[PDB]
Amino acid sequence: SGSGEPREEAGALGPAWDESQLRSYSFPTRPIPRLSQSDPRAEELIENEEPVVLTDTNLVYPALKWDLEYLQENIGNGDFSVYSASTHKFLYYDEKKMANFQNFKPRSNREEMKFHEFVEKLQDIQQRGGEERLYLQQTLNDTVGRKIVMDFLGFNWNWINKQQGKRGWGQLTSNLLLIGMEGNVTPAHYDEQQNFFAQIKGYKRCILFPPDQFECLYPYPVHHPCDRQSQVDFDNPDYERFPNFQNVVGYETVVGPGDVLYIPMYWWHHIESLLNGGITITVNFWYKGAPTPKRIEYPLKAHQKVAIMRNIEKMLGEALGNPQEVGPLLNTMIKGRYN
Amino acid sequence: SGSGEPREEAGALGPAWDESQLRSYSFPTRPIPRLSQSDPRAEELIENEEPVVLTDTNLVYPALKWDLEYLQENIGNGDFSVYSASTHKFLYYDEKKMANFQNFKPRSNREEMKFHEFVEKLQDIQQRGGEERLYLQQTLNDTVGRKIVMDFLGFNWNWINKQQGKRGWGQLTSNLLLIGMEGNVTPAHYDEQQNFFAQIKGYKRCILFPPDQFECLYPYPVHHPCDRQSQVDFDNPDYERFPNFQNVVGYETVVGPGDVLYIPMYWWHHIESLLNGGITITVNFWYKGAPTPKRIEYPLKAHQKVAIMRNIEKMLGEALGNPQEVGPLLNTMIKGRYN
Ligand SMILES: CN(C)NC(=O)CCC(=O)O
Ligand SMILES: CN(C)NC(=O)CCC(=O)O
Ligand SMILES: [Zn+2]
Ligand SMILES: [Zn+2]
Repeated sequence: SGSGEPREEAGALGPAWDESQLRSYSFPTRPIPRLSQSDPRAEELIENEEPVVLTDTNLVYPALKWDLEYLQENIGNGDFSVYSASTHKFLYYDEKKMANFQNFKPRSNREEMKFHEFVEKLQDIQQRGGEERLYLQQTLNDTVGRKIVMDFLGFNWNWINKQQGKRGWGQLTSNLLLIGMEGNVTPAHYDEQQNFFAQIKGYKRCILFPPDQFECLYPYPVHHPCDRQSQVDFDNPDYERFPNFQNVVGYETVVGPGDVLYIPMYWWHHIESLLNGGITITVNFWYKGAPTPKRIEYPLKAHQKVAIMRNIEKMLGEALGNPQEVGPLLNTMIKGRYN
Repeated sequence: SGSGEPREEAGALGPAWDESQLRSYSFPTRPIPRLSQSDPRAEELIENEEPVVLTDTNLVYPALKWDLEYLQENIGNGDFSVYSASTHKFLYYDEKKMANFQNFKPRSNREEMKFHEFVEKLQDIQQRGGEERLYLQQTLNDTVGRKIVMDFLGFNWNWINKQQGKRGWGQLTSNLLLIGMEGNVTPAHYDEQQNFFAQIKGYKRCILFPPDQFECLYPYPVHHPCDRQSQVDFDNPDYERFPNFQNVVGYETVVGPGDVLYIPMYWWHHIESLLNGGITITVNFWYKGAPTPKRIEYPLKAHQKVAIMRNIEKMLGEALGNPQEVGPLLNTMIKGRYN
């Protein structure tokens, strides 16, 4: 199923989106349940760290009116982080980690600019028929226009705050504002925080994979710049290197204006902006997860095992004095002994 | 080379031992240097944690006179740990670790007895032509006959103590008394302590492999009862499972009455009692190695890397709550990511 049968906009405006807009992949997916926030099922899902789309939080209600003209006019003047890509797949690398891998070259460069500048480039490419794609990802801080700040004050903080309280998560780390061109893709990867993905303008197709599918997704070495990202190219999966990618099953859904997707921590997610569907705008909120209990309980959850693996890689890297030696030692350790 | 050309006993008593007495193996070996304790080269070797045979310490001079009759008469009455084997290869397992692996069966059982009892069994088998082989391994404590205690007091403690002092090792953990039948084999493995192997009666062929040959020797999982032992059968090496066993190079030597073999910590050693060479007697002394420095220094030594691997296996086993899950997690961790 996945996104399944497209929702119909009220007033007979027709199907919000349709199939030809989604990209094609090798794996099967099932739908993430779209529920009402009042629905006890949703709170259960969140409590159990399973994804769910909430259709009625009103979380970013004030922002549903945002668009580029509005944002330009009222977002004020400040530098916005903007990324560029040669193709539809945006490549993110952690700059602090580049020292560890010399044979790494940036394929998706960051550029700091002013909203009007980013808007100019966007409009320009549209007219100039450029190959290029752009993505604006900027954390929001109190430097924004008065109107935007008022809009922010209008968010349903009461609801997001209650969620944080009930589940015992840590304080709200931050929120990021995301504006991207249609067809843009943020390749599968996972975060270690609990995320609330609130859609504002346009539709984004969100594909999630649970933590227990770690074997099928082949993340980069922890010391690699692309740590937490899948090495597998969903457009041309290499089965010889990533054999278990053939056993992967995603959870799929398409979020639109007013929807909030709870992405549990450690859950893989692949996100794409619908083809020919125009510009997209999202505001993502995230919380550090609740801290681990004193005496752990078995069976362990899959994400704890993932945490365990991450930790061994980090320590091994620190102990040897080089991250490059991690793989060789681990192989020496496994070969003919555990495999 | 290895043992090379057999030493000649004084008074033209002829060759102490000869080739037909050594077992046949697939790998090449070179000789461990036999030096005088006065030789500065020996102290250098020991300082550098490289094996060496000292021909003149007089370490167990008083014991050179030991034999079974003498030991029976004077060793007093106490229980001695004695192991039995179906074949020439003695199998040692760590009993505390058996809970972790159910599909493990003892193939070399321990039996507590009295010296005269062990001597009886030995003599009996000799007459009865038994298939069986026996090995007496007992730590020595002040329960021994007065004569034996006097003999002990006669050891060149001054020399062994000076060795311990100069090198910064910890206190002498203990010493073990080893009496075995000719042809007996203690399969390759390593200890984490610094050992001084002092030969008393008979000849033992000692084959050592440095720590850096860990990949070629394939030790059992740390949680396995046979932890620290090579999984490879030197009599029938399985190259499909242990491919790098074909790259293994040992250091060889045959120790006789009066010789002391320094076996550095973490160094693999394979020890056999010469065929048809009669009974063997050895006293092994060991020290915990010097403690690790505050700020480590790179490059790391091979034994530190081995220590690192051991530690990761232990921790992983404790973290998961089962030692059986170690291998699966490590594979998940390596596959398509580091290999
Ligand atoms: C932080 N994470 C949940 N958020 C994302 O990955 C957003 C990616 C995007 O929407 O393109
Ligand atoms: C403790 N280790 C050095 N000693 C041994 O392995 C003795 C084995 C034996 O000589 O059979
Ligand atoms: Zn993410
Ligand atoms: Zn040993």
